[PDB]
Amino acid sequence: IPRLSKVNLFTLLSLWMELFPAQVKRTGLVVVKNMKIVGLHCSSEDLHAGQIALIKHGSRLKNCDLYFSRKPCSACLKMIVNAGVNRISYWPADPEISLLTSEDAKLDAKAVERLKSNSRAHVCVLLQPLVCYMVQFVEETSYKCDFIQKITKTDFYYECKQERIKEYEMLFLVSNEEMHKQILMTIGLENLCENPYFSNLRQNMKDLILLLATVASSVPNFKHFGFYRSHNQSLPQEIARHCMVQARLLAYRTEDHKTGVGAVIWAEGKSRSCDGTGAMYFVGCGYNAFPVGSEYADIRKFRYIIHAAQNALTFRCQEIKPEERSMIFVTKCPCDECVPLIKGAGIKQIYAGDVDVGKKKADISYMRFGELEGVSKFTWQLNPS
Amino acid sequence: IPRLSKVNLFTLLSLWMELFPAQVKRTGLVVVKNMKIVGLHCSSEDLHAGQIALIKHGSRLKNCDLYFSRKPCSACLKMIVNAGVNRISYWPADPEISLLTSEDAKLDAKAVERLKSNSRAHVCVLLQPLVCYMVQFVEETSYKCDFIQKITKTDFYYECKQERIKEYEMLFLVSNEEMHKQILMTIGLENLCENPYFSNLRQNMKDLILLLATVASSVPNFKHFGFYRSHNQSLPQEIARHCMVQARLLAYRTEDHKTGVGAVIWAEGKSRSCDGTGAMYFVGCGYNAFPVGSEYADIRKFRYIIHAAQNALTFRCQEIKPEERSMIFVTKCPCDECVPLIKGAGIKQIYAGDVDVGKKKADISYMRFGELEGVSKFTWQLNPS
Amino acid sequence: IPRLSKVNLFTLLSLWMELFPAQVKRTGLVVVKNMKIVGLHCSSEDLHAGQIALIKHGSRLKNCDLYFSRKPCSACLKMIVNAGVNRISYWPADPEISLLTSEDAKLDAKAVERLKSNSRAHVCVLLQPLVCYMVQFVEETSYKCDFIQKITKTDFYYECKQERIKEYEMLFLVSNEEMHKQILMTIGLENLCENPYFSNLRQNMKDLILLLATVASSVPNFKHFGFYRSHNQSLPQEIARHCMVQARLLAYRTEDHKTGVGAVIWAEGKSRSCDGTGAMYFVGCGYNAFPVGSEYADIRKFRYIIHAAQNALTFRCQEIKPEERSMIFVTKCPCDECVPLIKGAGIKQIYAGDVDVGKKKADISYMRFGELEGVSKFTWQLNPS
Ligand SMILES: [Zn+2]
Ligand SMILES: [Zn+2]
Ligand SMILES: [Zn+2]
Ligand SMILES: [Zn+2]
Ligand SMILES: [Zn+2]
Ligand SMILES: [Zn+2]
Repeated sequence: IPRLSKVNLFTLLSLWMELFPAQVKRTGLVVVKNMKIVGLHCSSEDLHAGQIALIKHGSRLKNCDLYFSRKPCSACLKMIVNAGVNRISYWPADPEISLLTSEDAKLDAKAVERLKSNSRAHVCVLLQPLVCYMVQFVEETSYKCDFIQKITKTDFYYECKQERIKEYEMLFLVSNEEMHKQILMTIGLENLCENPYFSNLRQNMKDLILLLATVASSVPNFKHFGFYRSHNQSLPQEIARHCMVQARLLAYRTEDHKTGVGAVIWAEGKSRSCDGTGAMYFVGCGYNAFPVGSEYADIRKFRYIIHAAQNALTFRCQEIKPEERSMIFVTKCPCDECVPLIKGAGIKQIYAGDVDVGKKKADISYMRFGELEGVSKFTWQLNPS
Repeated sequence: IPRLSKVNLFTLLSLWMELFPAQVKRTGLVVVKNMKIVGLHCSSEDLHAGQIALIKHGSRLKNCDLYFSRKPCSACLKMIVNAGVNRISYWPADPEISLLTSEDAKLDAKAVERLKSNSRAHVCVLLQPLVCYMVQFVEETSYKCDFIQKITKTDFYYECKQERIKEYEMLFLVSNEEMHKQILMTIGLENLCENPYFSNLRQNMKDLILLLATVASSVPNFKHFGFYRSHNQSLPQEIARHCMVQARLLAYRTEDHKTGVGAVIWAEGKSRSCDGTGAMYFVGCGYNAFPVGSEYADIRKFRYIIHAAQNALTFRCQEIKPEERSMIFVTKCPCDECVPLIKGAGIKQIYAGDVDVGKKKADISYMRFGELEGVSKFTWQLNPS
Repeated sequence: IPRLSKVNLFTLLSLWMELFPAQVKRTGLVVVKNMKIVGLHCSSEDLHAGQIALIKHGSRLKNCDLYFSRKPCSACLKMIVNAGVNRISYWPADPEISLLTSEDAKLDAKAVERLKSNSRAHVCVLLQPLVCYMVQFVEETSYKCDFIQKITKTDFYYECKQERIKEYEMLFLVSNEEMHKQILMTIGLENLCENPYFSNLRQNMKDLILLLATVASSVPNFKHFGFYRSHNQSLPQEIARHCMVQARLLAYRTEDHKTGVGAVIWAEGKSRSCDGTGAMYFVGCGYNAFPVGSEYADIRKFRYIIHAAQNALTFRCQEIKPEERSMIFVTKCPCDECVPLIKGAGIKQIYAGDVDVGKKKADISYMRFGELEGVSKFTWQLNPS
């Protein structure tokens, strides 16, 4: 199956992070250490994503890859190059200080360019063209996902996808080519305004937004559908849908199996936070893959697949606090091998699609999820109220 | 004096961890990083030791040495090689999925062997023969230890040692040579099924169990003897004895001084835990040794000895939580130089053998232990009740 | 402007840490890792600074630079070379075990020298001479600092400076040359007892104490002046003055800008601690500088300055606990881009000199500090009571 590019996932997550429910525009930020996600941040009303990551990580930002949905300002860029980040990837549409409003906006962008010149860190654009079948593969698997088939069992998806397309190009894309060229002049991307580089960048950006709208619509705000019980209190539906699209994006990094499963872990601290996500903070993410260092990565072969929940718990940037409410979002029903790990790790809530619940396959089982105690299970369904 | 090897200590601690008081058999696990113990785990009713270590450490298992009392199954092995462990050492008697019950047990064992082929991590048997005088040295020093002499001052030890030999041979050894050969073939140890390698492995296994039964009997469940006050509530006697044997095993890594002292630090979390040890979790361990990076390691020379308690507090894998109940188990009375460190570190309880309490020797003193306030002191003695 | 060197700052901070308000003399200790301060410790009634740092850091002392205000004893030195420190710097005066009282004191010093010979770590005197204009620059800028100018608005400073010179010379310097030679004879500094090395060491020692007495007097205990509101409860005035002199010393590491700003972050844990500072523990420190790894460090150029508060929050050795009271001490009023960072980081209290509060300069503003909510602001002023 086609696999989402590893830097394209980080670019897509930063765009999705900007859409996290809550002159200067909101920015999503993905912090990546050792090519593993260690931070998912969004701008707040008071602080920018780059300044939030400095508070959250500080000197731990050393040798980290930062993926911005908007080019960071001079104040943000100086603080992260001071922290020691190596790569700063940004989505080249409109920076933090909007250029579509200003003399100050151009001045700040000009100061960013000369800060980049006099610095070791690399401020660049790391979005890649997708595989020829990648968009169609995501579009087909978004029909077949748990959350869309659940609604079907009880045409709508295509309508929902089209509205997300119009909304997301309105936010992440500059429709007017002349405005985009002026932005690329201002943010030091002069090499990308000459064809075919201008058209290639614009088509690559539109392809990534089309894929993002496809994935976001696969967990849609359709009717009263949401995550309900089937602490014990559920997350807000807008937040729960957002974290499931995160896990769904992670599910497209799977290439070792025919079906991609994605998992993301989020926790809610019992205190005020500076992040735009609020008390919500990222814990860990993972997808279905083979063990790192194994020959499979380079009886059925599925037995050695590391599941999405296992990878999320393995490469976690934060510890699970017993006092805090922690959530794991799995694109499928957690299996008989993953449920004990989730309960053992202390995760309070499970948000998953229970299409395969109670099923016993040849090499995987989903029997322990139905009879799970001590962990709140929220599944995609109509509101019981 | 004869010194226990590091791998032999780690192998013995994994066997001892399986005996931690609480088709698939229980497994003890020792996690070692940079030749320092960072985790002492045992299998629980719900999770295996390998799965527990993934929850406890996760990506921190990278380049960690894992010592299993039983060969881990395919689910455990794939997760730890995915985590990044380099060397997996197991006791070659009976794996997690018991082969003495099965087609599934053999099938899982065969799947483990081709993970070892298709992976970077090393699944080996780091078991070594003991020194010629090591067993006799341990047996002699077990007479002279504080806990045996405390009972003597108030023939029994040899009887206690003999029962542990029968019990531990029945648990960690395959007495029948034919079943042991079948296990070794099934777990990919065909090179150890031919003499003299078969006899050498079995004799070395029996030597390690005989030493383990000697050490375990030195802190015996004899009469009403235990650790009593002489938070503030004591540990369960079975747990306290187990942690003292851990420290006693660490005491045999000492070679810089004629007398070996061992210390281990354990704490109780105020929440549910997935480990087979329950809320108990390992904090740090150490023994009497010279400073690392000194000519002594490679004015009396004892004043340069780093004591067991100091080494335990130095190379601690966990921080001491003020809200938690933390315990240190010292094979002897803590000295006037270690008691301030234990109190300063915030350790709530001290379990020790106070044979030398109130004594002023040349390079060591034991006056501050008797007059210590703010720390609970539990010593080996008869129950005052 | 003249700039204080790193080793001289660490040496001066260790001497200042000895003066932290609360046979064997009190010792201040600075723990430095990767040229960043990760620990500010002082001796307590029960424990020494070297033993406290072992409790505070343990194995994290590996490859750490330890700066002592007095030469550590044999017990302290063995534990820190065992922990793995790569360099021990001490103030070449009366050591931890005072030699001005003793056969035991001389015996311990001989044991320290023998341990140093048979060990990898370097026990040295990293004291350096100051720049020719360094003392006069500090003396001039101490007139112009916020705290001295605040009192002037509401001759006194020179009198206060002279008493600190007499007090600090009596504490950190050996006035008699004969006793100082005997100390240097005993502590293995035989090469510093011959002129001009003896006179160079003594003159450099007196120069550092004169600079320290100049910085300390710039935040003096003059009349009722202190830090008052203008949790919510203020620190003790002696503690607050001490931490601001720490930040003021950090302000003299600034050379990128004509005016030096320093910031230090301290937190108070809600539990007993072994340190001589009590529940107070060091969090982070910083000064005004250009980003690390930038051409500026090796559109106005001040826009790229990393402020003292931003550097303190970036290179912090501890996290800001929401339940704890955390304090930041800034030598000047925090600017409009540092106040959001301080509030975002969760720092409860700000101690600063609000000379520039409410001022709007070309490239810096101080408008958000006056209208700050949720953070306690304590400024240098007379007691309102
Ligand atoms: Zn910004
Ligand atoms: Zn699974
Ligand atoms: Zn297993
Ligand atoms: Zn001791
Ligand atoms: Zn000392
Ligand atoms: Zn500032």
